[PDB]
Amino acid sequence: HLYGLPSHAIEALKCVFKEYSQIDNAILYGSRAKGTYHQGSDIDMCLTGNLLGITELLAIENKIDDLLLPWKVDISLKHTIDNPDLLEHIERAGILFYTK
Amino acid sequence: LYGLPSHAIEALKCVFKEYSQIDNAILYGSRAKGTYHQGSDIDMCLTGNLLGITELLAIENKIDDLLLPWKVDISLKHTIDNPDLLEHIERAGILFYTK
Repeated sequence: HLYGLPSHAIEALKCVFKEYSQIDNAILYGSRAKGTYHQGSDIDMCLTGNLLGITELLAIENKIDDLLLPWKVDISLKHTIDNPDLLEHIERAGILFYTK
Repeated sequence: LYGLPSHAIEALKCVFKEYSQIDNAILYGSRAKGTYHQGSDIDMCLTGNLLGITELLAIENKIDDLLLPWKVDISLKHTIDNPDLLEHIERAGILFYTK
């Protein structure tokens, strides 16, 4: 179980990212990337793409929600992050989840 | 749907989306009827005229990478030589994926 998640859940999440060409990269961070996760741990993803806007963000969130995954998926936009502590962790401990 | 979780349905649809030769994906068998249970197999017939053995093998391998609990049987419509099977696919088949 990569990041503790089954392979089909990873491919489904990756599949929604493929639907949007604006996503250059998808970065996994938090407990799943650290290895300090549990079964109830959330899935923290950070998408990189300057063309990404609020209309896209809500569209990915809606499609991921329709997946009905047991774990919560918090999706973020890198160019939107205002927290320097959050950014430092993403750039230091981030894992390459998906490439365009 | 069909006693399947949503993320598994999309994951299977994901593989089908990756191949332009696939026109439709028809789900038959225990699923699409009431007989299926937990652990029943996934019977899928693909429609296309560009599809052949090399694609077929590749799609099955890509779904093997999914590591699904249920066994997935993939068939090509233009290769079904059992008329009773083909009649049932037209009779009770439910459209799983469309271009």
